[PDB]
Amino acid sequence: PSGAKLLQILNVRVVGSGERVVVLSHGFGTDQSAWSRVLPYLTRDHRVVLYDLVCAGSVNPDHFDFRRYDNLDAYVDDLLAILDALRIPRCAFVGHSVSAMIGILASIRRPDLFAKLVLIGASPRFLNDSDYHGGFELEEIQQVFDAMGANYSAWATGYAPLAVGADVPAAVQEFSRTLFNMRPDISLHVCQTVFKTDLRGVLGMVRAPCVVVQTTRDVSVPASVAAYLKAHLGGRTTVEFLQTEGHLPHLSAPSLLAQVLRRALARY
Ligand SMILES: *C(O)(O)[C@H](C)[C@@H](O)C=O
Repeated sequence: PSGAKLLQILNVRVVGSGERVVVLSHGFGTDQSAWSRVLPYLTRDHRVVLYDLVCAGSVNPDHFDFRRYDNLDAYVDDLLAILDALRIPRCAFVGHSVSAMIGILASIRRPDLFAKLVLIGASPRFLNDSDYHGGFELEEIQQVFDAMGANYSAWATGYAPLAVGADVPAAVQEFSRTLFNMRPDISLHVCQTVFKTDLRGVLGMVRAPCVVVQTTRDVSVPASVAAYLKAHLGGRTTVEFLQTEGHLPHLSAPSLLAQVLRRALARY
């Protein structure tokens, strides 16, 4: 619905400066504050655009239109509206988890706009299929969805340490803070939307060069998924391995992740 309104509603911030513009797009259970530790490594060299997904706890939940956001294309529309409102013609995009999915879709809709993709904790499909290992079974996610409805607080308390992976208490506390900030119904709806999404068929339509960041264990992304993305993404793709584990390296290992981001965003 907007330039100015949307910029306010989604907490859009532009920091740093440079000819190289970089958009940082957070994942489920967090907001843009997840990038706070890596941000100082980018703002000397880059103009950084940060924003909150509509489902973030830091956005007023009465903006969340359940009908509209029952597919990821609606989230892509927001991203493209923001970039158009800021008059940005070209950028690199760093997306975590659901935002990696959003980045892939957005790079296909507007190949002129996305010069490079950096995908963290990324998967094209979480559910297993005939000759495809996503990491999840239908009955498993059914139980997760039930837990989310029956006792959101208990679910979130259990999930936070598993998502962080490594024993980094401060990161668990931080992810828990934002996860508890999400409205329980919106959280469930986002999860349901993600688990219905299957990007496999469109990966070859991506034209941008892509860096897939792989940690040594991610509860939501089997190791074989990074290799799948490398084999099927349509642009020049590399897989960069972090020497630690987790689904949220920007929270748990920000200095290590920053090394990869600086190298990936050097030229595009
Ligand atoms: C991500 O966390 O956004 C991802 C889609 C997966 O974690 C589940 O939603």
